[PDB]
Amino acid sequence: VKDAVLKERESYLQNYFGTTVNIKRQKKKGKIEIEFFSNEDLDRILELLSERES
Amino acid sequence: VKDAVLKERESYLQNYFGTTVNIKRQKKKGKIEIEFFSNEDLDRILELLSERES
Repeated sequence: VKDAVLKERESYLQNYFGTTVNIKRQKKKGKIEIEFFSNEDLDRILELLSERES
Repeated sequence: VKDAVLKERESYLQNYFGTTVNIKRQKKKGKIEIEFFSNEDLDRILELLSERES
């Protein structure tokens, strides 16, 4: 597995919420951190993570 | 705004991907970190963040 595949997704995620996104590739034991500057973005970001549209 | 509203979502997000999730409430300037133990979960988590089902 090459992180480039996930890192190109970082680019899309940043534009998606209009915010900063960082994936930590650490022996597969990492985390994706979606930053937010308001509690409004927070509620929205959690909404995508929930995918309630489905 | 009370973090309890977002923190109850932390509980749901953890069950959603079957992984550990942490929101950092820091003056609205925080981040949601979705942890993953495989690159498979990583690809899946990014998929929800993209909400391509919509």
